[PDB]
Amino acid sequence: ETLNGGITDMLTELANFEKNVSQAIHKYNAYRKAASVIAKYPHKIKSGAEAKKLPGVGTKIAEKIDEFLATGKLRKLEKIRQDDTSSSINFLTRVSGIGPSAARKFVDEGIKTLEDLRKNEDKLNHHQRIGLKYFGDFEKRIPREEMLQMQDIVLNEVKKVDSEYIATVCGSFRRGAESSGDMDVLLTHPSFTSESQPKLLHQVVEQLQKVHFITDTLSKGETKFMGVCQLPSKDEKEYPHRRIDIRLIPKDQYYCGVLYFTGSDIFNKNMRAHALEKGFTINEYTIRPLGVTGVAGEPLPVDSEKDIFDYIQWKYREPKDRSE
DNA sequence: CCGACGTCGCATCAGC
DNA sequence: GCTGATGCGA
DNA sequence: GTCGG
Ligand SMILES: Cc1cn([C@H]2C[C@H](O)[C@@H](COP(=O)(O)NP(=O)(O)OP(=O)(O)O)O2)c(=O)[nH]c1=O
Ligand SMILES: [Mg+2]
Ligand SMILES: [Mg+2]
Ligand code: NA
Ligand code: NA
Repeated sequence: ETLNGGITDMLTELANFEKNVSQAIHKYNAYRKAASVIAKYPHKIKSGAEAKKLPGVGTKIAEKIDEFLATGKLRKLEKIRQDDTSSSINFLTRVSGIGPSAARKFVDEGIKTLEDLRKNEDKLNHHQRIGLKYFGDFEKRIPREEMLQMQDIVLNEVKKVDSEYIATVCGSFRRGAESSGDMDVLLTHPSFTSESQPKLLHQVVEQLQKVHFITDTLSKGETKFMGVCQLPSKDEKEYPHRRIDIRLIPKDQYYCGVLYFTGSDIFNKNMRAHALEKGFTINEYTIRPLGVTGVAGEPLPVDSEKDIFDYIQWKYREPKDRSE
C-alpha cells in the first residue's frame, strides 16, 4: 500500500520541481520512474543500497533515500519548499494551460497565486481562463457511477446525430476502474478512412453542446476535441465540471486507437515489446510486419481489438486485466 | 563518455 | 498574410 | 537522473 510512502512522496515532489521549475523533463521522468518501481516494491526499504537494485534507482536517489531514512527529510527539498519564487512557479503549473514557461513569466511579474490570476484575466489565454475557473473541479476524480451516466449521454447523443457512428469510452473507465481522471471518447464513422468531412467531429460536439452536456472548449480541430462537460443537476448539489476528450479516428485505424487509448501505459508497451519480438511493430495507428531487413511492411487490416492479438501470438485480454 | 529519454494535435507566437 | 517554431496536455 | 551502447 503506502509501504514506502515517505520515499515515493519525496521523489514525486522532486519530480515536479524538475519539470515545473528546473524545466528538466527527463529528470522529471527519471524521478517518477524511480518512485513507480519503489511504489510496487513489497518491502519497507532499509537503505539506499537496497533500493538501488531496482531499475530506475541510481546513485543519487539511493543517496537521497539514505538521507531521508536518517533524518526524515531532504535538506534540498526543504529548502526549495520554502523558496517563494520556486514554490509559486511549481504551484501555478497546477492550472491547466499554465505550463513551466507561463508559470515562470507570471511569477516574474509578481503573479503568484490563484487570486493574482483572478485579477489578471487579460494576461490569460482562453485555455488558461478555463483552467483557472475549474481549478478545483479539474483536480477531482470521477466516480465510476458518474462516468456511466456520462457514457449514457454521449452514446445516446452520438447515435442521435448519426446511427452509423461508432463511439467507445476508453481509458481507465474501459479498464473497469472505480474512478477516472477524465473521459476519453474515441469516435469513428464508416465514411472516414486514411485515404478519405471536418463536420464528423463538429456535428457531434455541437449536439453535446445543444443538450448542455459540453460546457466549454479548450481546443477543437478537425480530428481532436478537448473540452469540459457536466452532468445535469439531479434540487441537488451540482456535479463538478469534468474534462472530456473526443477523438475522431479513421475506421481502419480505430481499433489500434481503442487498444492504445485503453492502456494502461505499462500494459501496452509490454504488448508492443512482445509484438516486435515477433516482427510486428505496434503504434497508435497501425500494426506492421518487419522484414528480415528491419524495414517495415505496409500496415495490416484491423477490424476488432482481438485482430491485433491474433496477428501477434496473444490471446485476447479483457480491458479489466490490463494494468500490466 | 555521452546521447536518449515518446509522441503529436491544436493554439498561439515569432519571423519574414 | 504565410510558414515554421514553441508551449501545452495527455 | 538513470541507463546503456
Ligand atoms: C495520451 C496517451 C495515452 N496512453 C494510454 C494509457 C492510458 O491508460 C490511456 C488513456 O490516457 P489517460 O486518460 O492519459 N490515462 P487514463 O485514462 O488510463 O487514466 P485516467 O483515469 O484518465 O487518469 O491511453 C498512452 O499510452 N500514451 C499517451 O500519450
Ligand atoms: Mg483518461
Ligand atoms: Mg486522457
Ligand atoms: Na541501479
Ligand atoms: Na498546468
